[PDB]
Amino acid sequence: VNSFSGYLKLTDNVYIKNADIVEEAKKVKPTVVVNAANVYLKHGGGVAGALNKATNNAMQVESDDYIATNGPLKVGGSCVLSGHNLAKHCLHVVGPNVNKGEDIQLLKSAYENFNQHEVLLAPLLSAGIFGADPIHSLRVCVDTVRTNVYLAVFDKNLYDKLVSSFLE
Ligand SMILES: Cc1ccc2c(C(=O)O)c[nH]c2c1
Repeated sequence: VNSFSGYLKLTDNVYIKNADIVEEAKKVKPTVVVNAANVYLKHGGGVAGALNKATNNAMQVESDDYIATNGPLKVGGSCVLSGHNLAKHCLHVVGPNVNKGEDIQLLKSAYENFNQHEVLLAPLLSAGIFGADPIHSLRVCVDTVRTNVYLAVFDKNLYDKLVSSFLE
């Protein structure tokens, strides 16, 4: 049903909210929730861990089965799997891990995957353990994505910095 509420317009197609993406997916019933995935689809922490836990491990069983056919994803790549109870689809997207020397230029390729979907509920890619600057990631999102993306940012302090950087 894509019932997004309380999102701040940043640009004509990019919205942002200070919110837990798992609680957002349960209220919104989005067509697509984006996962911040790794190449092996092992959902052991962060957004990936949170989404998988909310599916009581359904997501992780489908993920393996996909890996069995494909082997690992490529950095900047993605796959469309079931959203289970959270969404119609989950778009598993791998951004570069700059801690491991993966190139920040691949963050554009990662966001390009969003353009295959009319409307997404998403985190910022390559943030957290992936080591990119979240404000940089928001700029790449705004520059690259032309479809409608509703970004959920868990941390109030980071949310306020993002909105300060974008609108002041
Ligand atoms: C959890 C869930 C399941 C299905 C859908 C859907 C659809 O089937 O069109 C749109 N949002 C959804 C959300």
